[PDB]
Amino acid sequence: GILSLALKDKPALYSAYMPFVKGGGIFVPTPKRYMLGDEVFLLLTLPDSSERLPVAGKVIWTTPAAAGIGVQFPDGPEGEAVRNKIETLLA
Repeated sequence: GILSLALKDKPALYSAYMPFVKGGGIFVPTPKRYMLGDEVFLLLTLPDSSERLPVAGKVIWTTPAAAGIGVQFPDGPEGEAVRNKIETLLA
């Protein structure tokens, strides 16, 4: 299914965001069984706007508990927009 994450404030976004992942990435809490390598339809709400950012991400890792997955943003212009919006907010 669609995966959603809403970040409440900048500290939360800072804790979630993984700038070291190529293309940018984010940790997303979920108990759902995503497998490594799967494509994931993520809807991200950032603290500064009601607007949901859709991203076709890739599962790059999983953690148990919260339980969740690391999601890598796509390398091209689709990914860079979400990456840029996050970086602007964290500046």
